[PDB]
Amino acid sequence: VRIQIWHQMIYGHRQVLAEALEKFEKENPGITVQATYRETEELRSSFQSAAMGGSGPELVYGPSDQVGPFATMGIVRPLDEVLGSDYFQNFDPLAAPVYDGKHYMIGDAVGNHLMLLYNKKFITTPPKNSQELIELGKKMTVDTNGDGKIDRWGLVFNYTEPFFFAPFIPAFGEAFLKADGVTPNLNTTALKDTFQFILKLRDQDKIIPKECDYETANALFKENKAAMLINGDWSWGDYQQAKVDFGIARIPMISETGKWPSPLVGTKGYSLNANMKSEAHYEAAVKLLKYLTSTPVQLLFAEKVGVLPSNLQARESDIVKNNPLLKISADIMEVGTPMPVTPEVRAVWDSLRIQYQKVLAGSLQPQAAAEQAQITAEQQIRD
Ligand SMILES: OC[C@H]1O[C@H](O[C@H]2[C@H](O)[C@@H](O)[C@@H](O[C@H]3[C@H](O)[C@@H](O)[C@@H](O)O[C@@H]3CO)O[C@@H]2CO)[C@H](O)[C@@H](O)[C@@H]1O
Ligand SMILES: [Pt+2]
Ligand SMILES: [Pt+2]
Ligand SMILES: [Pt+2]
Ligand SMILES: [Pt+2]
Ligand SMILES: [Pt+2]
Repeated sequence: VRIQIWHQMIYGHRQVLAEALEKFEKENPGITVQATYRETEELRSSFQSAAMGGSGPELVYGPSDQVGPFATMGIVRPLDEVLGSDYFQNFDPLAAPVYDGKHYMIGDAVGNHLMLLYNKKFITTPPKNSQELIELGKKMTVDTNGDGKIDRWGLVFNYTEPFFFAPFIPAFGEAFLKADGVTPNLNTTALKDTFQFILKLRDQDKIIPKECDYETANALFKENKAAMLINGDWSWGDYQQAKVDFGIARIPMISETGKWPSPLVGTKGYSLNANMKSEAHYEAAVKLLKYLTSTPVQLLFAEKVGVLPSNLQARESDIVKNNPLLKISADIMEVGTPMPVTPEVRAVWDSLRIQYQKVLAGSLQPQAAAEQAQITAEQQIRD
């Protein structure tokens, strides 16, 4: 039997997946696995389309907020009866977020959180607040030839993508989701102020590039052309392989409010397709799911890309205890908030991306964009 896993794992993590899958096939004659990478957004939409069309991979792996849409569309299986209740108590609850009273996902790590990264070639002591961040960022933005072309940037990040400006929203005021976990809270001063804060970094302080997608920020940091970066724990392994001597820190506190930007903390994990071609495909998928969440595989990731296992006993390993990032990483997660997973969050992300793209393109003022983010999110939820 040949089964499939579709995932959104970055280079360093999918290298580890390949090693784990090679061992799985060696230990399970009769089962082979086809893995397919899709970027996070395309993974969600392509899994939804394939599974609604009656097909799709046996296993799908991605961020925990895909639980809401996948579960409400009936395209993934509840895992409680598959794995048993005693299974889930062995993991950090952040790795198995509950939705509608059931477990639809089990993650192999905990984190998925954004932070400040800094290149120790340039910075030894990271900024602790936004005023320091801007002052240092200006000193670290340099045009060697005085030709208007910037050679090194003070700060880079994928600031068009809503995940990357989400931490600032609660530091400027209200969270972007109300307490009920389903009502958008986007027509707020906090979102307007977040929009304006990043516009100021780009256009007034001029410490971030005018165009900076994920790969551009990634390359600039690897190439010693960005002193500071905002990125997630999924990126640690690839900067280590690229021989960047980096430190990590909280995204700096907003000076005007005294509040730490709050990263979303959660997991990326496995779900089982409601569609299974046969009993043999299902049994093989369950075997693979148990293997890829087993402590030997979690510690392989912990060893090679430096992330925190979801299994609680696995955290007693020397691999975890001796990782110099994990203590500061815990201090970063301490001011985070849990990733919401209800389907309403999907409407929030999609509305935020549409509106901030228009702001950054210069056609919509920040206040109007926050107002229309709320209206559009509510309409998408109604639909
Ligand atoms: O911006 C809205 C978007 O936010 C969330 O997506 C983030 C993922 O949760 C997060 O893991 C990260 O994705 C990275 C992958 O984990 C990594 O393997 C590699 O592929 O780089 C990715 C970043 O480029 O960042 C994304 C945001 O880009 C949320 O889960 C989404 O549902 C939401 O649409
Ligand atoms: Pt939806
Ligand atoms: Pt659907
Ligand atoms: Pt401070
Ligand atoms: Pt927490
Ligand atoms: Pt929905």
